[PDB]
Amino acid sequence: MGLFAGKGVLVTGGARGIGRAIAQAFAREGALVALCDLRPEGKEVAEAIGGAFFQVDLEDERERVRFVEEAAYALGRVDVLVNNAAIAAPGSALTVRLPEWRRVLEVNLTAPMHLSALAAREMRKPGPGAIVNVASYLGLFAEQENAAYNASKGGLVNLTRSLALDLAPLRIRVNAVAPGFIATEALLELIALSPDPERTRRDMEDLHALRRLGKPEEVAEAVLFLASEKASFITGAILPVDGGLTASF
Amino acid sequence: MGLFAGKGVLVTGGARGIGRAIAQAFAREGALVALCDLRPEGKEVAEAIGGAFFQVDLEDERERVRFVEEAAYALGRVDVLVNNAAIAAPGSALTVRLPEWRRVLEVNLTAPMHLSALAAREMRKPGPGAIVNVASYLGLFAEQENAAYNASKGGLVNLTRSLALDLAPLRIRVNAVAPGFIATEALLELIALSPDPERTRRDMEDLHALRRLGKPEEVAEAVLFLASEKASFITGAILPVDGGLTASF
Amino acid sequence: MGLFAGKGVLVTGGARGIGRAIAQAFAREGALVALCDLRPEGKEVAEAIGGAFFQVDLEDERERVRFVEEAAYALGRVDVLVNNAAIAAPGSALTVRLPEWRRVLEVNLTAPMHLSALAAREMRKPGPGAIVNVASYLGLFAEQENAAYNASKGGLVNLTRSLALDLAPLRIRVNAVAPGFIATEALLELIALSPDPERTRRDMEDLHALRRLGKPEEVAEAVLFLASEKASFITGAILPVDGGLTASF
Amino acid sequence: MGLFAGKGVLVTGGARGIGRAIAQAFAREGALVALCDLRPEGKEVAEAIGGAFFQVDLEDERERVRFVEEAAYALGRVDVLVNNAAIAAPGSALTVRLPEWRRVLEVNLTAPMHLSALAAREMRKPGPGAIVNVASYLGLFAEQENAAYNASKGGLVNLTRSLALDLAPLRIRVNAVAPGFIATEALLELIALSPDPERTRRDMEDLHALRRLGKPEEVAEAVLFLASEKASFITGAILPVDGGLTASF
Repeated sequence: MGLFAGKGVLVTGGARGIGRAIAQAFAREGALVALCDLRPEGKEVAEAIGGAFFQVDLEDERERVRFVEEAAYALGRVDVLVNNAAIAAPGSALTVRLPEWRRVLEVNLTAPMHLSALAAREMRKPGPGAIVNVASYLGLFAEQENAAYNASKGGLVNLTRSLALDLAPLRIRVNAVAPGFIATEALLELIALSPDPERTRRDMEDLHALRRLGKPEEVAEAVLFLASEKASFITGAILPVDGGLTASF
Repeated sequence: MGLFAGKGVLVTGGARGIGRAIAQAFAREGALVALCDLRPEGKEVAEAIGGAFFQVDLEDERERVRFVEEAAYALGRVDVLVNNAAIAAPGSALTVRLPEWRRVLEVNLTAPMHLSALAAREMRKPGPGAIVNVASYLGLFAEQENAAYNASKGGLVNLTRSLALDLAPLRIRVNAVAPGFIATEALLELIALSPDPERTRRDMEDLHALRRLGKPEEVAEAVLFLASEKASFITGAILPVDGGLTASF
Repeated sequence: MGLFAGKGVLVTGGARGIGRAIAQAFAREGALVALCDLRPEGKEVAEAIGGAFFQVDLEDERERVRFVEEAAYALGRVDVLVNNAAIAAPGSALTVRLPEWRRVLEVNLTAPMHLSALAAREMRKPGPGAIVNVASYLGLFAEQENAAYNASKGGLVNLTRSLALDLAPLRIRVNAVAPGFIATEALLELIALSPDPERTRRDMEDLHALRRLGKPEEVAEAVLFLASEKASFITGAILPVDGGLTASF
Repeated sequence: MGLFAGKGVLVTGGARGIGRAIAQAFAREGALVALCDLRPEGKEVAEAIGGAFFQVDLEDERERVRFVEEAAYALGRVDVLVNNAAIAAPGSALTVRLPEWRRVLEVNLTAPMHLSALAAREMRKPGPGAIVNVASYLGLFAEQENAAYNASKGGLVNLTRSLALDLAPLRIRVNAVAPGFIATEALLELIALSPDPERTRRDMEDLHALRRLGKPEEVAEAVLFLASEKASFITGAILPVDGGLTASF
């Protein structure tokens, strides 16, 4: 019935973008998908693929304990966690507000650590488990006026390595993908509202060796590969999905 | 009938180890596999999988032009090249002989560049192409008494990025895998002939988060993934297949 | 006279180890050094070098605003900040407590961001400024049972790049050092309390190409260099001071 | 007297650019400088700083043995080697000619290995020694139509780590600098001969956080630092001198 047939898969930020594409990809391969999101529209994504939805605020450590226990119950097992949900807070260190900074770290860095520990305790039961963290090229490099995101993704990259060492004894592999510019609704809104939308999109495309935006589907393929038993000797790895963006200037 | 159904796939060093496992993996997914090797036993690997064999010395620029022309003829098309063949010359810069050094660079660095140029001209004809270079953790770091291999693999890593930029216009993706310790015949011979074979193997295992050697099969799975259209937005990437080796100390 | 003659230098964690060595190094080159620490013995380090001491808890955002204002007042200018102070919370993601994790992030990642913003506002006045962050090889890799430190140092590395981009317009350079194992009092306490102290120290030494522990003085030399106008075209750099530790396995 | 007072320093490509700036910097700190170059104007650089000149073609293994023996004779000791001389061959893997590629590897990768081995045998005599390799951001990344330079600099970076491990036992430290765009005569000629010279220079400047070209002098400061006893716990390091170029896109 497919590559993830009867496997329990948790996916954060599953309502839109890469998260939705990942939930869809796992369902297509016969996974029992539990997805969470702040946005209530997440309900319709889970309905559409035959999986479970949970309205969660990942900023809240109690809401995170809740999400994993209820998802494990709903699916009957946990085999894969995908930490995909992230927020940003615009500004340099000069301009960013401390409470905004602290919120971005909680969601982007603390929540993935917490959830990996919770999900790991469930993965012990059956055969092997796997965690995939969705970072960004903006974990390996910086852009202007985005300190909180750069810092949190840097942390997420080294947390991926830490979790790989610590959870190998429990037969759990942990890897990350680092996407380039992906044509999600949010990036299309940003381009659309720029002064010269076509010039903006051309400038973004030109940064990639492949001279085009990524598709959420293309990120999900990498995630499926890294969560799969085909990747049985891959742990601690940070895999760019950026059409050549980080190979040049 | 499979993921590489009717595709022409060239594989260097295909007689044993990772190369054999890669040739086998592609054939299993319905590829027309042409494999080359110095070793004449390569004949029996090609017979066994229903592919073409060519006895080639990659040190020779004429033997490399020959291999690609004959393979393209035999298969009728070229879609994927795997640069897997490599040699080493024991010694630091102090102890290595210049002709030995120059030979290692020719095979490990010049040959992959040459072969990528030859195979690329054939990939233009039909739909899209892909190249996968098999490096080593010893391209991103050094070990003692192995200067030629460290240098050539360093070159191979940055050649992978160069080829990704330069061949994107021809709809060709180029990535590398960086294996950890893989239980090939050669590594098992080395362990077996060490004074305390079990102590040697335990020390090698202990360097990896997964506390075991890799299997050639597990490297091939990464190669298939990176050569496949599932990896359609991955180019310029170096993917470790090292069970956590490069994530820790 | 000297290289930092009449310059105001802020140094966190200045009472012992690398911090003390940095405060001493700057003073030796004629700097007005303001150092903070929780430890009251910091007083004797400042007295000894002719600089200012402040007992500060960097966990507290008000105590951080206080430290920079009072230091700027005491010295009459700010030219250099060194973010050296750091804490750990032992444990994997499985075993670490959330409030401990959050505290390590506040001190190791939030405090350096905050302090860089505060010190930057003072650096505007005279000519150019510089910030140096003291990370660790444990920002670029992981060790077992140290998730909070690994994550926070990963963040510190990418924060260094973010600050370099954001503050370059204000003529402020921002770099980090990534030390190997340094023979500070804290590391000597850890060795001393291990079951076989000499076996522990030999194992640590053997991980470095130089087969010895670093000296706090040797880290301070890197910090002075990176804070100096000799480094006038170096910003965004993470400079290992690890005697070859991260060049091999 | 200065920091390199009475020390013998070998510098390749010393006639112009970074090489000249390095030879000048070492002499200023009281070094006995032997510099080589193809260009006979090298004579006037050596005269000007009170050092030795040798007309050498580094492509020739005999001319390299010659250079080290004669320099060691002229200076009476060898303490420091700087591998700075490098060539390029324009073209992708598609477009570059094999003999051109092989020449670039010989000069950029084989010559530095050879010279490091020769100089190391001289460094045994007195106390400690140091080698500094001048790479480029184009050793850690690629640009279009520059395969031979990208590959050779990739090799130079990993050769630096290899030499650091292999030569640490002989009390020899080995590091590299990776410069950004440096305003040498050659880069200024290239800008000057472009259609819109100011637009060309602005685009180059805009790639660096500091939004300006580097000065040869600023690379030389890094080289002196890394060759100096201030860097006594720095070996195997690749230090970018790129005004933040490799920290963003």
